[PDB]
Amino acid sequence: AEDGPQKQQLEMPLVLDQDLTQQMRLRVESLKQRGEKKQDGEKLIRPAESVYRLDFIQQQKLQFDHWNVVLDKPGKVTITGTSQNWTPDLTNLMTRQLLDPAAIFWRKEDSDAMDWNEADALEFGERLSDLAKIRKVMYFLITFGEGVEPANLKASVVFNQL
Ligand SMILES: [Zn+2]
Ligand SMILES: [Zn+2]
Ligand SMILES: [Zn+2]
Ligand SMILES: [Zn+2]
Ligand SMILES: [Zn+2]
Ligand SMILES: [Zn+2]
Repeated sequence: AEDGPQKQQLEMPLVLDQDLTQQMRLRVESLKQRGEKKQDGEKLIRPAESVYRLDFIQQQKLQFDHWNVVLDKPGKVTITGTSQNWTPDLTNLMTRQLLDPAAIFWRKEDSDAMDWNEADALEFGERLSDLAKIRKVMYFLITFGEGVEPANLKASVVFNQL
């Protein structure tokens, strides 16, 4: 197997889930509004976090090839996955449903080139292939570091068709 471009691939984007990202925003507010307290080991979405959705156009015969994450302005972003068992409509996201490691990308003031934590990013990347089989859709929580926003990001995953 001599790697190259001739191989067939599938790029699947991480679309911003505004409805779901909003649902979690209320939740945090509701609890302040009602001076109420959150469940045990519950994950409350933060202002710097937004929920993203990844739709697996294919589930079988997948091999993680590489992440395709680009920031158009100097900053940092963390892509953390959620359990393929987490039912966003039925239950509140629990801290234990956040996957590890998270894939972290960044760009600096003098570079137009992205750098990241290769190891962890690959670990995470590898898992995605087997997660595609649990269910057709998957969600992630993307934490935008200071200076960046959803407008500045283009995230996707490239898989090799087997
Ligand atoms: Zn949605
Ligand atoms: Zn408690
Ligand atoms: Zn490649
Ligand atoms: Zn390759
Ligand atoms: Zn690890
Ligand atoms: Zn690590």
